[PDB]
Amino acid sequence: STAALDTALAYHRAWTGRDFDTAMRHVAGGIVCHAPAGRIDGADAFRAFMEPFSRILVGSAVLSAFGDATTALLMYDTETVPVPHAPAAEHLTVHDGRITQLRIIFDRTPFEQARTARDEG
Amino acid sequence: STAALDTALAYHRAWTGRDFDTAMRHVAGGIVCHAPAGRIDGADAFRAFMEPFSRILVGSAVLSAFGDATTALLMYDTETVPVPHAPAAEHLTVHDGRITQLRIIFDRTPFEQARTARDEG
Repeated sequence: STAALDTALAYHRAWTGRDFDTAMRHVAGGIVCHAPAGRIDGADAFRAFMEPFSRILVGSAVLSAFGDATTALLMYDTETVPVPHAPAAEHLTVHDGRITQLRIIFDRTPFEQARTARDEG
Repeated sequence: STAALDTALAYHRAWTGRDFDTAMRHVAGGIVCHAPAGRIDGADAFRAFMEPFSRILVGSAVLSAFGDATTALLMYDTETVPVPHAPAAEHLTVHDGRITQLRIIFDRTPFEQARTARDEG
């Protein structure tokens, strides 16, 4: 069974393509997201986090992706204006086609450095 | 085939247990490592990066791990003194029992925040 990975990649494709209503089809109402800045609960808060993220992306590529019947693990590169390469990894739990847990890891430092450098000159 | 994942987890176990000579058995002489601060080439430079890292770890747990014949993907939590939880994800390429490429993602921000806060009071 490929179910969880198929859901993870369908979500990822829609999210990176800024087709958010489609991406949110794959998100459980009670999703728990653990992200570098902290914990997010519920599809509404999740959307408020994911949507601005997708809109700073200007390219991406999946580097590695695996899963089984209920979990998936993937790593992808992203391109942004301030940071040329900002790779991320995600661990997803999926039940009946919906992501119920999502842990995402990426390095915030390059963004903070770009943002402080711009703002102080 | 589980070869790449078996190598990845054997490396991980030894590295987190501070058994570095054993961990380095699983590292190719010409390893290419892509880490948050940049690219590292060769087992000597890799050791100079991994060893100090292991020695700030005071606990860890594998959250997810998958692989096939030549690549593996894993995500693990770590505990440190300045940062209670610093999870990382690794994408490994493995040939004939040796890691020849390693991309690792973790968020440097909490460390930098702890380090600046300590040093300025």
